[PDB]
Amino acid sequence: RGSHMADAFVGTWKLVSSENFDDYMKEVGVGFATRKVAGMAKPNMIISVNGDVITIKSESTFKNTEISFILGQEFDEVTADDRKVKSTITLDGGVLVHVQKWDGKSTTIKRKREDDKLVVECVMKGVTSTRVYERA
Ligand SMILES: O=C(O)c1ccccc1Nc1ccccc1
Repeated sequence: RGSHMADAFVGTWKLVSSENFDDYMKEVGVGFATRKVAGMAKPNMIISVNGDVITIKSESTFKNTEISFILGQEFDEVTADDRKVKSTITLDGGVLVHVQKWDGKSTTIKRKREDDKLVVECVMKGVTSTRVYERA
């Protein structure tokens, strides 16, 4: 197999900045103690592609998570804050768009390459958090 469109995301990334993430978690419904501990985390993100399967791992002092998925195909995900959600991830003009649905709620996580950074935009009902990763 040759190059994949998600290949621009492949690599090991480290969180270098975060804005409004506490407010975002509040809007998602995250409880106090989880918000405080999760907000301290400086996770590493490891993204790989094998054929049609994309894997995104997050390693931190808070939790280690891993999702593997095929674009456009819904899957089960247990989030770092231990929500049990139904997730679909697609590629839209070079942006990975991740929708999570649970308990009649929805949130959208967009991951995009900007310069040498991986920028993560987390949106819930008007609240947006921007998390910036650099190569590790
Ligand atoms: O950093 C992200 O892209 C991110 C986006 C949405 C939810 C969680 C996220 N990461 C994370 C948060 C706390 C502990 C460990 C990892």
